[PDB]
Amino acid sequence: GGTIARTIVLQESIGKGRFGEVWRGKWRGEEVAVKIFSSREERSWFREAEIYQTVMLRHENILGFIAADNKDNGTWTQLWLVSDYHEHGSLFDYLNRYTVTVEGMIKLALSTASGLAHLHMEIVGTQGKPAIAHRDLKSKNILVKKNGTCCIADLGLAVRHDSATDTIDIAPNHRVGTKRYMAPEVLDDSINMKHFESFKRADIYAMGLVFWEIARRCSIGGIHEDYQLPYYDLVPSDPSVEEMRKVVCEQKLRPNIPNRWQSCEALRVMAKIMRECWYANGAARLTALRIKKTLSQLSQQEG
Ligand SMILES: COc1cc(Nc2cc(Oc3cc(C)c(C)nc3-c3ccccn3)ccn2)cc(OC)c1OC
Repeated sequence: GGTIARTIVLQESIGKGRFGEVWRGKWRGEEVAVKIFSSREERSWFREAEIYQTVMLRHENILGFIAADNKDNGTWTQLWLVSDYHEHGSLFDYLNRYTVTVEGMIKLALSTASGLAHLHMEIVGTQGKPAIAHRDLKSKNILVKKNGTCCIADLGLAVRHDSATDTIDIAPNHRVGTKRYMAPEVLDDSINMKHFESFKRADIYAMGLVFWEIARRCSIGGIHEDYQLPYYDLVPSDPSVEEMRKVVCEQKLRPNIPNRWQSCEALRVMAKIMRECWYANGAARLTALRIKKTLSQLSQQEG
């Protein structure tokens, strides 16, 4: 019989994502994470399975994928994905619970950037890894490991690019992700989806917002900000595309950068990265690799 789902015991409900539902389970004397889909959610199950099985995808800052499988209880079939389990949960949860040191901030930011750089980067060869854009990067889709570093998850909306033929593997729809984190060009539909760089640039804008969430929680001399989502001060809790568009495209506002961040070199560098992720024109934004290089340079200097 099968070696995966058949041999796993579910222990704890984690919650519902975009599709399916997450659980903590036990496999071969080890805790694992399981995402369970119904039969009518096969398209979303297969697609996430497909992205995670991409050659050369594994990276310390991407969720470690174990397997896709199904399980029959005798009445209905469940479609399963199985991965590493991370006890701390999402970066959103982590930042609500805790403040971080300067070192902690740099580890969380650098690990996020490194994960995104890996997704984004095409690797040549027989084991040819295409460039991959996430399309729904947010603090709730980044997990925090026990070592205080991040890994990116929720790859079901991702798109993959073949540079030789300049083709994307699926036909992309507009505005598929979380409205709050959508780039200006996504919000106003001006994004050119026949230009794969556009998807990478939209991811970068979203990472900038995530960086802002982290920096708020960096505590120096006991001084820090409360946890907030980006645009907490300007839109409703579950904002529409029009509400986001009015703030981000028309009024041209971005999350507020405190002046107390000027007083610290680490926060000064992070603040600069955010601004350079937040330009309305995606072509002006930093790349994930450049951000990784900068934070790696900063990480060396700090400790
Ligand atoms: C204890 O509270 C939380 C724990 C975790 N841990 C966790 C969750 C995971 O979920 C996934 C599992 C699988 C197999 C796949 C394909 N994806 C995910 C996933 C994770 C995040 C976003 C989207 N998909 C994987 C590893 N560790 C997570 C929590 O929230 C996300 C917790 O708080 C509810």
